[PDB]
Amino acid sequence: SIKEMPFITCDEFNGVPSYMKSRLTYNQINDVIKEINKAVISKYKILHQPKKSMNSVTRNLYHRFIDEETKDTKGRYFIVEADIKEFTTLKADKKFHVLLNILRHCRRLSEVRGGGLTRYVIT
Repeated sequence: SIKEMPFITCDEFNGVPSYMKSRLTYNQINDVIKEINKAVISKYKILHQPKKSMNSVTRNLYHRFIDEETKDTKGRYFIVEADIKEFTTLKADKKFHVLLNILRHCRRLSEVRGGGLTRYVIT
């Protein structure tokens, strides 16, 4: 029952301010949403995995996921930049943070900081 980010619609996309849209095409934003969802699912499948079934690489990820929990993330779904790198071939560059800003505007994610870490909380 892992939480996924819904695709942006025609109406929604036409309604985000022009300067944000910039270079970014409509399929571009939705393609990125697919990849972010892939990372969310990958992370949370590991979290829900029986610990005795974990190999060394999975346990190391599991440990990092636990290190990144806070009281503000309890019962919520989030990823960080390392997850994008771990589970996707998405480049976390300038265009990517521009993309993230459209996602925040369309209320698909928000940010939980602290511990010097930016967490992207789904929804």
